[PDB]
Amino acid sequence: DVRPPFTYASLIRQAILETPDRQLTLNEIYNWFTRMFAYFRRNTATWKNAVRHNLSLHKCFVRVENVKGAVWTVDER
Ligand code: NA
Repeated sequence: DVRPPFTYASLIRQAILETPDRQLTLNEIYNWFTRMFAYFRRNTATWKNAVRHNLSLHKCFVRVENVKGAVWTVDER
């Protein structure tokens, strides 16, 4: 009841599922976080690093080498 149950993974997942193409570059994911949250626009080193590790470590986030540039997707199972 102090904090919502959100994690970086669930927020990254909402950002990817909110787009019609269901894919986002790391930079687009960054801009989504800065649009959504006022604090993320202020200070940047710690949260951007957490976002990168969540994309990398979680198997449900898949990096696709799209010809226009690498994008991140969600692949449950
Ligand atoms: Na991953």
